[PDB]
Amino acid sequence: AIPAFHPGELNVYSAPGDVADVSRALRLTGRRVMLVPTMGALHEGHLALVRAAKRVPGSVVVVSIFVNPMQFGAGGDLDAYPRTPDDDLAQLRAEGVEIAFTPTTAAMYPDGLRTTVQPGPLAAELEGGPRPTHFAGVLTVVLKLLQIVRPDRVFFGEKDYQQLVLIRQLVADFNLDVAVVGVPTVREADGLAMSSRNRYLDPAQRAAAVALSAALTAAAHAATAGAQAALDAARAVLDAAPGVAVDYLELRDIGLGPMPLNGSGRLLVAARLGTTRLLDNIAIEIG
Amino acid sequence: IPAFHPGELNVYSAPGDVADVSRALRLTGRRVMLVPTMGALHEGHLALVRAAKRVPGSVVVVSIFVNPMQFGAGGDLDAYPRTPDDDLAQLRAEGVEIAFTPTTAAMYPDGLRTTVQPGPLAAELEGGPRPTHFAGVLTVVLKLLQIVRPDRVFFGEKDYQQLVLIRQLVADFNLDVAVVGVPTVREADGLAMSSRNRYLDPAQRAAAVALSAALTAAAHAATAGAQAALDAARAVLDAAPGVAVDYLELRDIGLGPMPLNGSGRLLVAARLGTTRLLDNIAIEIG
Ligand SMILES: CC(C)(CO)[C@@H](O)C(=O)OP(=O)(O)OC[C@H]1O[C@@H](n2cnc3c(N)ncnc32)[C@H](O)[C@@H]1O
Ligand SMILES: CC(C)(CO)[C@@H](O)C(=O)OP(=O)(O)OC[C@H]1O[C@@H](n2cnc3c(N)ncnc32)[C@H](O)[C@@H]1O
Repeated sequence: AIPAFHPGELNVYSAPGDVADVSRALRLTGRRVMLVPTMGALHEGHLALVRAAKRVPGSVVVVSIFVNPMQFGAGGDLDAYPRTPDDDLAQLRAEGVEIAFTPTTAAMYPDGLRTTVQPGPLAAELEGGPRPTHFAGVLTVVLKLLQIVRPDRVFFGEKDYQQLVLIRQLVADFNLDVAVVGVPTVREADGLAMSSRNRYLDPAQRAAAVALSAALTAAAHAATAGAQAALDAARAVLDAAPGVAVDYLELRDIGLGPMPLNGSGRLLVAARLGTTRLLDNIAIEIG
Repeated sequence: IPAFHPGELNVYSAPGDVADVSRALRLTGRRVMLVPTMGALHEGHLALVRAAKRVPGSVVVVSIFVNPMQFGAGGDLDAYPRTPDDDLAQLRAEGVEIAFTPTTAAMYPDGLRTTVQPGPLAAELEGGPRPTHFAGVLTVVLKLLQIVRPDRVFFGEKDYQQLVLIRQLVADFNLDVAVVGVPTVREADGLAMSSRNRYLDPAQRAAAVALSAALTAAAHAATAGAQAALDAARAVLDAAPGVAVDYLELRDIGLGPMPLNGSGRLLVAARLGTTRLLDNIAIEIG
């Protein structure tokens, strides 16, 4: 028997088998299953993905909420990760979402870490520098969510651009039959990319943090003058801010391969303000 | 959808073609059965085909692909037997409707990029001296499963460690497919059928009966305990001319981090000249 599903209401399932059964039953009834993977503690950045999924005609939106231990580091603080279950579900209800998948760690990893996904070399670069096992954790849990839910489309934010690219690699490499949809980064009024981490910044740091987005947008417009001008413009803006320790500032092609001297690319930056690591990236057209 | 002639063998090399045909079939109620092979088909493979064909309303897809990723350099990939024409003739005689024969470029357009990392079992037994072998096997099987999306996938008990690792892959990645293990097909004297038996000269072929004789002796000696079972197999293997044992181990059936307790699997690997043969058998202790 298929678990109960009440249309127009937020239906919450914790068991993988239950959401798999409902999802399959719904796809047979004329719905297109949209999957929005998250780790909860939802904000407007996450809701933008929700809205993108909801607009697809015939959509039934599945939002997964699961703090994935595998992507935290030997030094990542899993226990400290924000958990606001009640408020998250309230936001999903307000958004018209019909399915929330909230599994336990034991349900996702009943046999602990055994078979896992090993990403390509891109996983060791950029964010993979300080967190070399992070993306293996992300790809492993995303592959599982994709097999459990079997969505028609899965949504990821351009906020985590390297994550998005690695998911496209996972999908191509494993011949997965799902469409990956990237959603533009939601930003605060001054341009700061929305993140739960922004609240950790003190006033001086919050003002200095504007430099990441301002450096990227400056570079995007300086790009008519070439790659080097775009990079130098971005560095100049970051250099005008106090207490911003840049970990990297790199211009790559859109698939994160070598910096192009012409055409489309992506400029990515990561920096530390006190103990808070912030990231941002932007589309760049060279020339 | 590419052309599909029911009741005849349809051969597709493009992943997209077999994926489209499989999907269309599943949408019309047929249940898709997948039998992965590396070709050089013999009766062992045909038992998997027949197991698949007996499932009601089934359409059988046999993949034939000598997967480069599961070979370690050293001429092994080039030395693997290839008998394309006989393989397809056999599939036709069995009434198989789909043969999926992809190219290396279609399967690995980006070389080795995202891959499957198996659990610890992959570093043991067959994996001990071939550390990347099972990552190669699990990566290609995961791809084949995503391309064909079968309701059930068939594997022989002959490669028992491989079968166990595939069950781990399916459970660990929440794959919606049933894994069916098929009993080992043997020659009249007990020799497990293998595409590698063709490399045994007459003398070696005669001596090779020792692996199955040792295992079956052990299975019956086991009423007297594990030590009795293992010593009986060792005696048979030691009486065999020209058989060099690589390993002979008795494990819990999951081959996992669990001690042997009642139901086990006895596995053996041995070399006759340059030919490495494997065999295994279910064992019940006491
Ligand atoms: C994929 C996960 C769920 C795997 O555990 C995990 O790695 C994860 O990323 O979770 P999480 O941090 O919860 O983010 C979930 C999704 O929301 C997107 N997102 C976050 N802030 C955003 C913003 N300001 N604008 C647009 N999109 C934004 C992320 O890029 C990601 O696709
Ligand atoms: C899974 C593959 C296709 C991935 O490349 C590859 O690793 C592979 O295993 O190829 P291959 O050697 O072609 O074996 C294909 C399948 O037939 C089974 N098989 C072989 N000899 C058998 C016998 N005598 N009785 C019963 N089943 C037998 C194997 O265990 C395996 O599942």
